Amino acid sequence: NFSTPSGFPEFLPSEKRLELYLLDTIRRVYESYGFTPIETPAVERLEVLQAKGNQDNIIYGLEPILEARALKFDQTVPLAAYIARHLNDLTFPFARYQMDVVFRGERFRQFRQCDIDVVGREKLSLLYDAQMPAIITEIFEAVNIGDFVIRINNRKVLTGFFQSLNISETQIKSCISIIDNLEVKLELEKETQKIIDFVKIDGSVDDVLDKLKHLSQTLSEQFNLGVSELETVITGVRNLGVPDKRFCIDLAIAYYTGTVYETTLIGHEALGSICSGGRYEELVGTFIGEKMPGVGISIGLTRLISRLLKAGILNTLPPTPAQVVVVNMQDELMPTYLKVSQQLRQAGLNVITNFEKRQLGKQFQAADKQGIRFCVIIGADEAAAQKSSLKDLQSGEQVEVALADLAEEIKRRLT
Amino acid sequence: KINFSTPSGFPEFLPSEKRLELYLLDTIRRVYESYGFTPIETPAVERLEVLQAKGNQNIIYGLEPILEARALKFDQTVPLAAYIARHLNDLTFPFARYQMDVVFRGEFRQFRQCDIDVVGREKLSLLYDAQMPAIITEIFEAVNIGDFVIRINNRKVLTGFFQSLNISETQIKSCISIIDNLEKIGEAKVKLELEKEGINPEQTQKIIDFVKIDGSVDDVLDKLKHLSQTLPESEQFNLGVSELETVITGVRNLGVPDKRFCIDLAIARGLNYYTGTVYETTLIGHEALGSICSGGRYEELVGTFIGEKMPGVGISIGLTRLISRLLKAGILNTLPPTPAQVVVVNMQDELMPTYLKVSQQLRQAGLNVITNFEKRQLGKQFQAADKQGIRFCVIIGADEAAAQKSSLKDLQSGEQVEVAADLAEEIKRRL
Repeated sequence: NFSTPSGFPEFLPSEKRLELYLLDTIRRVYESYGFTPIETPAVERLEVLQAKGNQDNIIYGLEPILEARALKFDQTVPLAAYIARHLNDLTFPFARYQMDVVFRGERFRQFRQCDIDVVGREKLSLLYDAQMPAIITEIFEAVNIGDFVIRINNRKVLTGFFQSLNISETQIKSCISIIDNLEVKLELEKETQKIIDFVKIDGSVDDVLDKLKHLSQTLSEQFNLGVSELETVITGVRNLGVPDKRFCIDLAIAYYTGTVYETTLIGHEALGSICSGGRYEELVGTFIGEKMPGVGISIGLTRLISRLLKAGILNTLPPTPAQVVVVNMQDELMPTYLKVSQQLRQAGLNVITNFEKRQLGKQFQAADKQGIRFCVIIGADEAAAQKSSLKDLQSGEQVEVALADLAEEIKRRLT
Repeated sequence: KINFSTPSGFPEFLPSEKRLELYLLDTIRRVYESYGFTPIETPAVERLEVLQAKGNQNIIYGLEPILEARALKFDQTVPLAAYIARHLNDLTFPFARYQMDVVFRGEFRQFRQCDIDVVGREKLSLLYDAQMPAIITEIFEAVNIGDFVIRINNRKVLTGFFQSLNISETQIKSCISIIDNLEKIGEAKVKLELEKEGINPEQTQKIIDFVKIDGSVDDVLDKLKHLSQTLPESEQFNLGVSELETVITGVRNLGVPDKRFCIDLAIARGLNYYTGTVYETTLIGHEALGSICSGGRYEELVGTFIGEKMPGVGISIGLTRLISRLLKAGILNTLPPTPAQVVVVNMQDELMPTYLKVSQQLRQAGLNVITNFEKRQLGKQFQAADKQGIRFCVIIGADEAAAQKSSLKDLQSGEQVEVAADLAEEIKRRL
């Protein structure tokens, strides 16, 4: 049974090239904002992965086949461990990206996460929170999947509002999150509705902010600062040129102590958040043995790809990176084919030399089935005249080109 | 009182070495893709039947959950076979793939391998074998770590030679295995070890004279052809010689110069795997590091679940090991801990909107930029940036902000220049 173990997915070449292209894209934006790569081991000391209630997740222990060890289930704990090991060698605030696969037991058992986090030592400017929506907008605009809104909220607001009613404290942590799945609950009084009208608040960013500042006088220390930090970040997001159609305040969103983001595809709301995160005070620093402010966002890429492909939002790529095939027209000309392929490669092009002996029709068929755009036909006459015939398999165009010009001709047809 | 360090043998880089790793991965990948190799990634975890199959298991790490037998991959060639089996009807053949996954071995218990293989259906052109030294050459010319020699052989020539001496298949394997240790244990010891395998003094001299054949590619090919005529009843020897000549000519036509390769009749790489061309790559003056890239043709290793004869050829770079080695030896230099090239300093907090805008603009020009938020005096910001190896600082002060202007401090040249609208162009210009 050569099958993949259940829950461990695997891309066909088309789909993996798509993932690589998205990964390249995300990496470009991450690095634009100064985020540095780290890759932590797949395997961690069990004591690290559980330390102070870290493991509801079934995790995977490792036994040798001829000291306790398990596979990471997220990237957040590894971040904490990482900073601990390299504390004196890092720059702060530490701005990192991580694109490792992680492992959970049950619907994917193995999936890739694309996280960025900035961690500071005693404090962390809010402008790190303002950068995140700028980061999210650039990624998903480049990725070309339709329009999206980044829903912003501050944990201090919703909770600062909660205290006004004076809910019991063992009961409040119980009825703080069961209000999320309102997607007028009577099984909430045993865990009145004044809070519903608040998470219902629907308006433009400046207006919602104004109703918040207006509500301030009515009630609220926490509420007040949450609204304040909600403004500083929003002004930041504007100063960084993020257009107003790309974000909104959504007070119903829900470790996090401040800024919180969720990202929704417009008209594809049922796929949930395609990018999430926010601000924490103690989620990293477990092993530092102290308090560390951070802001981070995460893209479950494996998850995102399967959902986006299945909904026809995302198009796969050709199964090959090759843009050009040098076809085999005659055996005696193989040295020429080898040479020309290397010339095209030198000019930056991705090339395949056909090695088999088959007629031109099948070489054409094979190159098009694989999504390769150009065929470079050189038979006896072409080679003697130091020329080639260029076939565009997509347009159907066919044109004669000097070998000296071939590489620049193909390139301007791609550009 | 927890201990947070990695488990023994699971290395992990600092930002600087991670940035070097990724730069190398980008370089390798670019070369692979120019020859049309496509990427795949198989799961870290496979079924235990698959990993143990055909006896081709090396200590491996199984998995039982902590509240169907399966294990972490230990090489990339088994997964590739299992991959072809799973997608047989969806792949194009010859199937050319690159794979850059981590693998796990117990004795580095985790290390990355950068592999390419072309796998064919019934037959595979020797021209795929010829591309490999071309691919190797391009890779280590880009990496830029000194000259190197791709040593090439063919198993049919080695096995074929032993067959002409009339020794059992079994003696041949253990002879090839002694020949594989020739450099380490020396000729005198090779002679003794051959004798312990039943090999007589005439056969012994012939063996050592053969594996020590050394000259230009053409004289080595000539000598082999002369041996062909002399012992004209090793059809395997003749086929090997033929194959080796096909690969060399292809290498040459691919424009690989002669200085980059030679024939090494002693390459005795994989016991039961390789059937044809074999490669090993030496960094001139650094043989202590061993091969920096090996591989070869294998006629019956990927059929594992197929049941078809599926010839393949591949090469491999143990990138984790090679990084540790090149770094320990001083051959390779690390990269700055940050991909940033520019820092917009914080002069006055009323000028954020301007810093933020100029950051995005520089970013839109394709530069990597860190906007400094925390406000300290000019000096401290230069020093914190220079410690990180960021080259450029954008200084937009009080009156400098007014006339749509800035001063930029290049921290390599230690020089400051007044530049507005033009900044991004003059940063790239001096970069």
